[PDB]
Formats: sequence, C-alpha cells, structure tokens
Amino acid sequence: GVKTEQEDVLAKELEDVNKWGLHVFRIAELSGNRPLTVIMHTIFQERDLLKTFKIPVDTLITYLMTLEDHYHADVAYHNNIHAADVVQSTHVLLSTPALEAVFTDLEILAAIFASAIHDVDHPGVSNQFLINTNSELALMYNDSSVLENHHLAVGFKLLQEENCDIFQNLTKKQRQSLRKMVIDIVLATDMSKHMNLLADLKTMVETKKVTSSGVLLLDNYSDRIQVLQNMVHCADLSNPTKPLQLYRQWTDRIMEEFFRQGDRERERGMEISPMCDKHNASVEKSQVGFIDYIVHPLWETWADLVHPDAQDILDTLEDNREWYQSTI
Ligand SMILES: CCOC(=O)c1c(NC(=O)Cc2cccs2)sc2c1CCN(C(=O)OCC)C2
Ligand SMILES: [Zn+2]
Ligand SMILES: [Zn+2]
Repeated sequence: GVKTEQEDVLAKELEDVNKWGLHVFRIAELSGNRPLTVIMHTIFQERDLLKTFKIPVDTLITYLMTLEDHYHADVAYHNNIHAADVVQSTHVLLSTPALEAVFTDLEILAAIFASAIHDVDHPGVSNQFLINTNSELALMYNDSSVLENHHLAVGFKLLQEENCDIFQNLTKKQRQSLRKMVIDIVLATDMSKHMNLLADLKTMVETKKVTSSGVLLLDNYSDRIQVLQNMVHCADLSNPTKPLQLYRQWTDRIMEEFFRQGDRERERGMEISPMCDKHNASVEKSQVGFIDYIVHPLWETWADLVHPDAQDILDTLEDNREWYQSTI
C-alpha cells in the first residue's frame, strides 16, 4: 500500500506544481511519459476539483490516460509534455494574487481542461501546412483554425470512451457553460487570434477596474473569458519566461518540428515556411524576433493586468531574451 521509489521521486517533483518552472520533463520521465495525467490529477486533487464536480477518480484517470495517449509522442513539441506544461502554467497563472477569488470553480475547471486538451492529436505541422496540402483536417474545418477545432473535437469526443466521461455528474447547465468556455479558450490558442486577443487585453488593462483587496473586477462573460483566453494563451507561450534550462529544450523541440515541417515543404515543392528553413535558419534570431514582437508584448500586458504578480516572470523573459542576443 506504499509508493514505489519512483512514485515517490515523482511525488516530490510534483511538490513543485504551484511554482513557475516546475521541471516538467523530469516528471515526464519519472511518470513513464504520463506528465499530463499526473500533473492534471495533482492539480485536480489540489484544487479539490473531483469533489466539487463529483468526478470519479477512476474515470478521471481513464480519461486522463486516454487523452494523453492522443497526443503524439513522435512529435517533438506539440505533445503531452507541452500539454502538461500549459496545464501547469495555467494552473499557476490562476493562482496569481490579482486573481484571488475572482473565478468560479467551473471557470477554473474550464481553463485547466482547455489547457489539457488544447493541442491534442497535433500532427506537428501547422494550420497553413494542412491547408496548403489539402489535408482532411483542413477540409473538415474549412481552413479556419484547423488544428484548434480538431483539438477541441478530439478532447470532447474522448469523453465518450469507456469510463471517460469526467463530466457525467455536472448538470446540463454546468456542462453547457463549461463547454462554451472551453471552446472559446482553445479557439483563442490559434496564433492568428493573437493580435486581437492582445488588443482586448491591453484595453482591459487600460480601462482597468479593481475591487476590494485589489483583485480584478470582471462583471460579464466577455471580460471573464477574455482574461481566461489570454491566460491560457500566455501559458501556451510561456516557454521563454521559464528558466533557460527549460526554455532551451522547448526551443529545441519547436525547431525540430519546424525543421521537420520545412523538410516536408522543401520536397513537396512548397517554399520552406517562415523560420522553418534548415541550415538557412537562425534559431537565436527567431527567438529574439518572437520575444520582441509576440511574447514580450503579451506578457508585459498580462503583467500590467496583474501588477506586480508577474514581475519575476517578465524579468526572466527579458533575461532569456538578452541571453539569446548574446548568441547574436
Ligand atoms: C522561431 C520561433 O518560433 C516559435 O517559437 C513559435 C511558437 N512557439 C511556442 O509555442 C512558444 C515558444 C517560444 C520559444 C520556444 S517555443 S508558436 C509560433 C512561433 C513562430 C511564430 N508563430 C506565428 O506567429 O504564427 C504561426 C501560425 C507561432
Ligand atoms: Zn496550438
Ligand atoms: Zn500549444
């Protein structure tokens, strides 16, 4: 009735779940490549989500396992480890003091469940690739947020497998609210929605409102869901805000993917995508490009919304940013 030494080493690593920069890769290793399941389960236990939502634990694990097994292990970046990381990062963002007691349990469950499934069954190529190659997925979803529609459809479809309906006890109301929210969040993970997401977020910041003991005031779905979308979006692009040790493995993995994608593009006639070009790609320039133009403005804006909560995070990102500049 006692944990194995591995289960234990694994538990201690998990003692870090509330902290930015958990070593998710070790956990991936320690758990036999179940980082998504153990972290999810840890988070679910930790937030008491099973009781609150009457989620049977065996059902929770079955779904978790099923879900994790639908990420591709043969995909360098968009796999269950990335899933797990985004989950845990979202987890941590939700705990930010500026948000204390702001969101309901259902909104938390949505944010976390969204993060868990937001890339599920990712082929490791981009929307544009899928579109240009005339792939089933692209045709299924009429070229619009192809991947993200697919992650959702799969994440929800997996609830129907044997003993997988983790939401079997929620009322229709809870379920419809959860579903809509989860959909709005995962749809907002599409990079082409970035600029708009940020705009709104800056606007939230600009037309800011706080209330009692100083935590964001949000008295409508549009505002609530926008913060959640930006939150999970931030987690999705949180890698450059992690300790360089983490950041670099993530860059390795993303670059492996882009290069592999550029490999399929180069042969299949297509002109090697942006930054995907093998040998002709500067990873260090691309990381500065990405940080300066996309990642920093997102996190700076997010940091404002939650000032001073995200300061260490934003600082890490700037350190990491300058670092890559060393590599020039
Ligand atoms: C060469 C740098 O590329 C990326 O890192 C990178 C992403 N990676 C991440 O999910 C976060 C990370 C930061 C560092 C390692 S992983 S998402 C993305 C890019 C290129 C520009 N994009 C974009 O604007 O549109 C694509 C649809 C989408
Ligand atoms: Zn995605
Ligand atoms: Zn992602």
